[PDB]
Amino acid sequence: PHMPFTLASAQAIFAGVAPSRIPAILAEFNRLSIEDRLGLLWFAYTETGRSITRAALGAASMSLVENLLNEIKQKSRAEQTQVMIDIASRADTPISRSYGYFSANTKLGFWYQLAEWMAQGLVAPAPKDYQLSSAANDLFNTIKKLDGGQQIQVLRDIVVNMGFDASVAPAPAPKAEEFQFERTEPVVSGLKVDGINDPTPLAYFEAMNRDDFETAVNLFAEDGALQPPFQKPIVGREAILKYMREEAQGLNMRPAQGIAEVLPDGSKQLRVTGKVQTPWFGVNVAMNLAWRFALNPDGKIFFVAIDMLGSPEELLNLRPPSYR
Ligand SMILES: CC1=C(/C=C/C(C)=C/C=C/C(C)=C/C=C/C=C(C)/C=C/C=C(C)/C=C/C2=C(C)C(=O)CCC2(C)C)C(C)(C)CCC1
Repeated sequence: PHMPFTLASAQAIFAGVAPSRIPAILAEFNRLSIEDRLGLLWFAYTETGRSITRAALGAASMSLVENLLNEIKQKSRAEQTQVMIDIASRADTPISRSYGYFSANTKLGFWYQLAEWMAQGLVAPAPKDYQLSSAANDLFNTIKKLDGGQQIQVLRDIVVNMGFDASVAPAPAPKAEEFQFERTEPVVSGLKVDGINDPTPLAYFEAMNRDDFETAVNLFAEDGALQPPFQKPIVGREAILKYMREEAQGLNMRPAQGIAEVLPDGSKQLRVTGKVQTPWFGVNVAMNLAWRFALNPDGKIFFVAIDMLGSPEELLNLRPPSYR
Protein backbone atom coordinates (compact mmCIF):
# COMPACT_ATOMS: atom_id res chain seq x y z
CA PRO A 1 0.00 0.00 0.00
CA HIS A 2 2.74 2.10 -1.37
CA MET A 3 0.21 4.58 -2.85
CA PRO A 4 -0.70 7.35 -2.19
CA PHE A 5 2.55 9.09 -1.21
CA THR A 6 3.03 10.28 2.31
CA LEU A 7 5.77 12.76 3.16
CA ALA A 8 8.02 9.90 4.34
CA SER A 9 7.50 7.70 1.27
CA ALA A 10 7.96 10.77 -0.98
CA GLN A 11 11.20 11.65 0.83
CA ALA A 12 12.45 8.14 0.10
CA ILE A 13 12.09 8.24 -3.71
CA PHE A 14 15.26 7.41 -5.74
CA ALA A 15 17.11 6.28 -2.58
CA GLY A 16 16.45 9.54 -0.68
CA VAL A 17 18.84 12.46 -0.48
CA ALA A 18 21.73 12.26 -2.94
CA PRO A 19 24.82 11.15 -0.96
CA SER A 20 27.13 14.03 -0.07
CA ARG A 21 30.25 14.88 1.90
CA ILE A 22 28.53 18.13 3.00
CA PRO A 23 26.72 16.77 6.15
CA ALA A 24 29.96 15.35 7.60
CA ILE A 25 31.79 18.59 6.82
CA LEU A 26 29.10 20.71 8.56
CA ALA A 27 29.12 18.36 11.57
CA GLU A 28 32.92 18.55 11.80
CA PHE A 29 32.76 22.35 11.49
CA ASN A 30 30.21 22.58 14.28
CA ARG A 31 32.55 20.63 16.65
CA LEU A 32 35.40 23.20 16.22
CA SER A 33 36.00 26.07 18.61
CA ILE A 34 34.20 29.32 17.79
CA GLU A 35 37.55 31.00 16.90
CA ASP A 36 38.45 28.13 14.54
CA ARG A 37 35.01 28.51 12.91
CA LEU A 38 35.38 32.25 12.34
CA GLY A 39 38.94 31.84 11.13
CA LEU A 40 37.92 29.05 8.73
CA LEU A 41 35.05 31.23 7.42
CA TRP A 42 37.53 34.00 6.70
CA PHE A 43 39.69 31.60 4.55
CA ALA A 44 36.66 29.87 2.92
CA TYR A 45 35.36 33.32 1.92
CA THR A 46 38.79 34.45 0.62
CA GLU A 47 38.43 31.66 -2.05
CA THR A 48 34.85 32.69 -3.03
CA GLY A 49 34.48 36.44 -2.14
CA ARG A 50 35.90 37.68 -5.52
CA SER A 51 33.04 35.99 -7.45
CA ILE A 52 30.21 37.24 -5.18
CA THR A 53 27.81 39.59 -6.95
CA ARG A 54 28.46 43.14 -5.73
CA ALA A 55 25.49 45.14 -4.50
CA ALA A 56 23.10 42.17 -4.94
CA LEU A 57 20.49 42.85 -2.21
CA GLY A 58 17.62 45.31 -2.70
CA ALA A 59 17.15 48.53 -0.61
CA ALA A 60 14.94 47.26 2.24
CA SER A 61 17.16 44.28 3.04
CA MET A 62 20.27 46.52 2.77
CA SER A 63 18.76 48.95 5.25
CA LEU A 64 18.45 46.13 7.86
CA VAL A 65 22.07 45.06 7.27
CA GLU A 66 23.28 48.71 7.51
CA ASN A 67 21.31 49.55 10.71
CA LEU A 68 22.69 46.48 12.51
CA LEU A 69 26.18 47.01 11.17
CA ASN A 70 25.96 50.66 12.39
CA GLU A 71 25.19 49.50 15.97
CA ILE A 72 28.29 47.21 15.51
CA LYS A 73 30.56 49.91 13.97
CA GLN A 74 30.33 52.23 17.03
CA LYS A 75 31.33 49.38 19.42
CA SER A 76 35.03 49.02 20.38
CA ARG A 77 37.35 46.55 18.51
CA ALA A 78 36.94 44.20 21.53
CA GLU A 79 33.14 44.44 21.62
CA GLN A 80 33.04 43.96 17.78
CA THR A 81 35.17 40.82 18.13
CA GLN A 82 32.77 39.60 20.81
CA VAL A 83 29.68 40.34 18.72
CA MET A 84 30.97 38.09 15.84
CA ILE A 85 31.46 35.35 18.44
CA ASP A 86 27.90 35.84 19.87
CA ILE A 87 26.25 35.65 16.40
CA ALA A 88 28.39 32.69 15.24
CA SER A 89 27.76 30.71 18.45
CA ARG A 90 23.97 31.57 18.53
CA ALA A 91 24.42 33.24 21.97
CA ASP A 92 21.39 35.02 23.51
CA THR A 93 22.39 38.69 22.94
CA PRO A 94 20.32 41.59 21.45
CA ILE A 95 22.47 41.72 18.26
CA SER A 96 22.42 37.92 17.89
CA ARG A 97 18.59 37.98 18.35
CA SER A 98 18.34 40.78 15.71
CA TYR A 99 20.42 38.65 13.33
CA GLY A 100 18.28 35.62 14.14
CA TYR A 101 15.20 37.51 12.91
CA PHE A 102 16.80 38.17 9.47
CA SER A 103 15.62 36.07 6.49
CA ALA A 104 18.40 33.99 4.94
CA ASN A 105 19.55 36.41 2.19
CA THR A 106 19.57 39.29 4.78
CA LYS A 107 21.96 37.17 6.92
CA LEU A 108 24.26 36.57 3.91
CA GLY A 109 24.13 40.31 3.06
CA PHE A 110 25.07 41.20 6.64
CA TRP A 111 28.30 39.18 6.49
CA TYR A 112 29.07 40.41 2.99
CA GLN A 113 28.89 44.03 4.15
CA LEU A 114 30.77 43.23 7.41
CA ALA A 115 33.56 41.55 5.30
CA GLU A 116 33.79 44.74 3.15
CA TRP A 117 34.10 46.86 6.35
CA MET A 118 36.75 44.49 7.77
CA ALA A 119 38.63 45.41 4.53
CA GLN A 120 38.01 49.18 5.03
CA GLY A 121 39.30 48.74 8.60
CA LEU A 122 35.89 49.89 9.85
CA VAL A 123 35.52 46.60 11.85
CA ALA A 124 38.06 44.35 13.72
CA PRO A 125 39.85 41.82 11.44
CA ALA A 126 39.80 39.22 14.26
CA PRO A 127 38.71 36.27 11.98
CA LYS A 128 41.68 37.07 9.64
CA ASP A 129 44.16 36.70 12.53
CA TYR A 130 42.78 33.66 14.45
CA GLN A 131 45.25 30.79 14.81
CA LEU A 132 43.56 27.67 13.38
CA SER A 133 43.92 24.24 15.02
CA SER A 134 45.05 21.16 13.10
CA ALA A 135 41.44 19.96 13.06
CA ALA A 136 40.43 23.30 11.42
CA ASN A 137 43.24 23.25 8.83
CA ASP A 138 42.37 19.63 7.97
CA LEU A 139 38.74 20.65 7.47
CA PHE A 140 39.83 23.56 5.27
CA ASN A 141 41.68 21.10 3.02
CA THR A 142 38.56 18.86 2.89
CA ILE A 143 36.38 21.80 1.89
CA LYS A 144 38.82 22.91 -0.82
CA LYS A 145 38.19 19.41 -2.45
CA LEU A 146 34.44 20.12 -2.87
CA ASP A 147 33.11 21.50 -6.16
CA GLY A 148 32.32 25.25 -6.45
CA GLY A 149 28.58 24.77 -5.81
CA GLN A 150 29.24 22.57 -2.83
CA GLN A 151 31.61 25.12 -1.32
CA ILE A 152 29.10 28.01 -1.46
CA GLN A 153 26.37 25.67 -0.07
CA VAL A 154 28.62 24.91 2.94
CA LEU A 155 29.16 28.64 3.51
CA ARG A 156 25.49 29.33 3.19
CA ASP A 157 24.40 26.57 5.63
CA ILE A 158 26.89 27.90 8.20
CA VAL A 159 25.85 31.55 7.82
CA VAL A 160 22.07 31.00 7.85
CA ASN A 161 22.20 28.81 11.01
CA MET A 162 23.89 31.63 13.01
CA GLY A 163 22.06 33.91 15.49
CA PHE A 164 19.67 33.26 18.40
CA ASP A 165 16.00 32.40 17.82
CA ALA A 166 14.19 33.06 21.15
CA SER A 167 10.86 31.61 20.01
CA VAL A 168 10.11 27.94 19.23
CA ALA A 169 7.60 29.09 16.62
CA PRO A 170 8.67 32.54 15.34
CA ALA A 171 6.45 34.67 13.13
CA PRO A 172 7.01 34.63 9.35
CA ALA A 173 9.63 37.22 8.25
CA PRO A 174 8.59 40.76 7.18
CA LYS A 175 7.15 41.21 3.71
CA ALA A 176 10.07 43.67 2.86
CA GLU A 177 12.64 40.75 2.74
CA GLU A 178 10.74 39.30 -0.24
CA PHE A 179 11.93 39.73 -3.90
CA GLN A 180 15.38 40.85 -2.89
CA PHE A 181 17.09 40.53 -6.28
CA GLU A 182 16.89 42.02 -9.74
CA ARG A 183 17.84 39.70 -12.57
CA THR A 184 20.89 40.32 -14.76
CA GLU A 185 20.82 37.58 -17.43
CA PRO A 186 17.83 36.83 -19.75
CA VAL A 187 15.34 34.32 -18.42
CA VAL A 188 16.48 30.78 -19.25
CA SER A 189 15.25 29.81 -22.75
CA GLY A 190 12.33 27.34 -22.95
CA LEU A 191 13.73 24.12 -21.47
CA LYS A 192 14.26 20.74 -23.09
CA VAL A 193 14.78 18.22 -20.34
CA ASP A 194 15.83 14.91 -21.91
CA GLY A 195 13.56 12.23 -20.41
CA ILE A 196 10.86 14.46 -18.93
CA ASN A 197 7.57 15.09 -20.77
CA ASP A 198 5.24 15.58 -17.77
CA PRO A 199 3.83 19.14 -17.90
CA THR A 200 3.96 19.65 -14.10
CA PRO A 201 7.77 19.69 -13.57
CA LEU A 202 8.21 21.60 -16.88
CA ALA A 203 5.72 24.27 -15.74
CA TYR A 204 7.55 24.39 -12.40
CA PHE A 205 10.86 25.23 -14.02
CA GLU A 206 9.28 27.68 -16.45
CA ALA A 207 7.58 29.56 -13.60
CA MET A 208 10.53 29.64 -11.16
CA ASN A 209 12.86 30.83 -13.96
CA ARG A 210 10.65 33.95 -14.52
CA ASP A 211 9.76 34.50 -10.82
CA ASP A 212 6.13 33.57 -11.48
CA PHE A 213 5.56 32.16 -7.97
CA GLU A 214 1.73 32.35 -8.20
CA THR A 215 1.90 29.72 -10.97
CA ALA A 216 4.66 27.72 -9.23
CA VAL A 217 2.88 27.43 -5.88
CA ASN A 218 -0.44 26.45 -7.51
CA LEU A 219 1.35 23.37 -9.01
CA PHE A 220 1.62 22.00 -5.40
CA ALA A 221 -0.98 19.84 -3.69
CA GLU A 222 -2.71 21.58 -0.82
CA ASP A 223 -0.50 19.63 1.58
CA GLY A 224 2.47 19.55 -0.80
CA ALA A 225 6.03 20.16 0.36
CA LEU A 226 9.32 21.67 -0.91
CA GLN A 227 12.53 20.30 0.65
CA PRO A 228 15.60 22.56 0.04
CA PRO A 229 19.14 21.11 0.36
CA PHE A 230 19.84 19.94 3.90
CA GLN A 231 16.68 21.71 5.16
CA LYS A 232 13.35 20.52 6.53
CA PRO A 233 10.35 20.43 4.13
CA ILE A 234 8.22 23.56 3.72
CA VAL A 235 4.61 22.47 3.72
CA GLY A 236 1.43 23.98 2.17
CA ARG A 237 1.02 26.70 -0.38
CA GLU A 238 1.08 29.65 2.08
CA ALA A 239 4.41 28.63 3.57
CA ILE A 240 5.85 27.62 0.17
CA LEU A 241 4.96 30.95 -1.49
CA LYS A 242 6.45 32.96 1.39
CA TYR A 243 9.67 30.83 1.16
CA MET A 244 9.78 31.19 -2.64
CA ARG A 245 9.57 35.00 -2.36
CA GLU A 246 12.24 35.13 0.40
CA GLU A 247 14.75 32.54 -0.88
CA ALA A 248 13.95 31.10 -4.33
CA GLN A 249 13.78 34.39 -6.36
CA GLY A 250 16.23 35.33 -9.12
CA LEU A 251 17.52 31.75 -9.70
CA ASN A 252 18.44 30.43 -13.19
CA MET A 253 17.56 26.74 -13.36
CA ARG A 254 18.90 24.63 -16.24
CA PRO A 255 17.56 21.07 -15.77
CA ALA A 256 18.76 19.13 -18.79
CA GLN A 257 18.10 15.39 -18.21
CA GLY A 258 15.91 13.28 -15.96
CA ILE A 259 13.80 10.11 -15.60
CA ALA A 260 10.35 9.10 -14.45
CA GLU A 261 8.66 6.06 -12.99
CA VAL A 262 4.84 5.69 -13.03
CA LEU A 263 3.28 3.93 -10.07
CA PRO A 264 0.22 1.65 -10.50
CA ASP A 265 -2.30 4.26 -9.34
CA GLY A 266 -0.99 6.95 -11.75
CA SER A 267 1.23 8.72 -9.20
CA LYS A 268 4.66 9.45 -10.65
CA GLN A 269 8.20 9.86 -9.21
CA LEU A 270 10.75 11.87 -11.25
CA ARG A 271 14.38 12.71 -10.72
CA VAL A 272 15.72 15.60 -12.84
CA THR A 273 19.26 17.00 -12.84
CA GLY A 274 21.12 20.01 -14.11
CA LYS A 275 22.81 23.28 -13.24
CA VAL A 276 21.56 26.29 -11.28
CA GLN A 277 22.88 29.80 -10.73
CA THR A 278 22.16 31.82 -7.54
CA PRO A 279 21.94 35.65 -7.67
CA TRP A 280 24.74 35.64 -5.08
CA PHE A 281 27.30 34.38 -7.72
CA GLY A 282 25.62 34.84 -11.08
CA VAL A 283 27.38 33.07 -13.95
CA ASN A 284 30.43 32.50 -11.75
CA VAL A 285 29.15 29.29 -10.00
CA ALA A 286 27.17 26.51 -11.63
CA MET A 287 25.65 24.37 -8.93
CA ASN A 288 24.87 20.71 -9.85
CA LEU A 289 21.39 19.85 -8.44
CA ALA A 290 18.87 17.05 -8.51
CA TRP A 291 15.07 17.61 -8.19
CA ARG A 292 13.11 14.62 -6.92
CA PHE A 293 9.39 15.10 -7.62
CA ALA A 294 6.53 12.99 -6.22
CA LEU A 295 3.34 13.74 -8.19
CA ASN A 296 -0.17 12.68 -7.20
CA PRO A 297 -2.39 11.09 -9.85
CA ASP A 298 -3.96 14.47 -10.69
CA GLY A 299 -0.46 15.77 -11.68
CA LYS A 300 0.02 18.06 -8.62
CA ILE A 301 3.36 18.22 -6.83
CA PHE A 302 2.98 16.33 -3.52
CA PHE A 303 6.71 16.70 -2.83
CA VAL A 304 9.89 18.08 -4.43
CA ALA A 305 13.32 17.60 -2.91
CA ILE A 306 16.26 19.68 -4.18
CA ASP A 307 19.53 17.80 -3.54
CA MET A 308 22.99 19.40 -3.85
CA LEU A 309 25.30 17.29 -6.06
CA GLY A 310 29.05 17.35 -6.47
CA SER A 311 30.10 15.93 -9.81
CA PRO A 312 29.11 15.37 -13.42
CA GLU A 313 28.55 11.67 -12.82
CA GLU A 314 25.76 12.49 -10.28
CA LEU A 315 23.76 14.12 -13.13
CA LEU A 316 23.16 10.68 -14.72
CA ASN A 317 20.03 8.63 -13.96
CA LEU A 318 20.28 6.23 -11.00
CA ARG A 319 20.57 2.45 -11.34
CA PRO A 320 18.01 0.11 -9.58
CA PRO A 321 17.74 -1.81 -7.36
CA SER A 322 19.75 0.41 -4.97
CA TYR A 323 19.55 3.62 -7.12
CA ARG A 324 23.32 4.11 -7.41
C1 LIG B 1 30.51 34.63 8.14
C2 LIG B 1 31.90 35.21 8.09
C3 LIG B 1 32.47 35.94 7.10
C4 LIG B 1 31.82 36.24 5.82
C5 LIG B 1 31.18 35.36 5.02
C6 LIG B 1 30.46 35.64 3.84
C7 LIG B 1 30.43 37.00 3.20
C8 LIG B 1 29.81 34.56 3.18
C9 LIG B 1 29.03 34.65 2.04
C10 LIG B 1 28.39 33.60 1.46
C11 LIG B 1 27.40 33.61 0.45
C12 LIG B 1 26.92 34.84 -0.12
C13 LIG B 1 26.89 32.42 -0.01
C14 LIG B 1 25.76 32.19 -0.88
C15 LIG B 1 25.34 30.94 -1.21
C16 LIG B 1 24.17 30.67 -2.00
C17 LIG B 1 23.70 29.41 -2.37
C18 LIG B 1 24.52 28.15 -2.15
C19 LIG B 1 22.47 29.24 -3.00
C20 LIG B 1 21.92 28.04 -3.41
C21 LIG B 1 20.63 27.99 -3.92
C22 LIG B 1 19.92 26.86 -4.31
C23 LIG B 1 20.67 25.50 -4.41
C24 LIG B 1 18.61 26.99 -4.61
C25 LIG B 1 17.83 26.04 -5.20
C26 LIG B 1 16.34 25.92 -5.17
C27 LIG B 1 15.79 25.26 -6.30
C28 LIG B 1 16.53 24.84 -7.52
C29 LIG B 1 14.36 24.95 -6.38
O1 LIG B 1 13.81 24.34 -7.38
C30 LIG B 1 13.47 25.45 -5.30
C31 LIG B 1 14.03 26.54 -4.43
C32 LIG B 1 15.49 26.36 -3.99
C33 LIG B 1 15.59 25.26 -2.97
C34 LIG B 1 15.85 27.65 -3.35
C35 LIG B 1 33.75 36.73 7.25
C36 LIG B 1 34.58 36.65 5.95
C37 LIG B 1 33.44 38.21 7.57
C38 LIG B 1 34.57 36.10 8.39
C39 LIG B 1 33.78 35.86 9.63
C40 LIG B 1 32.59 34.95 9.38
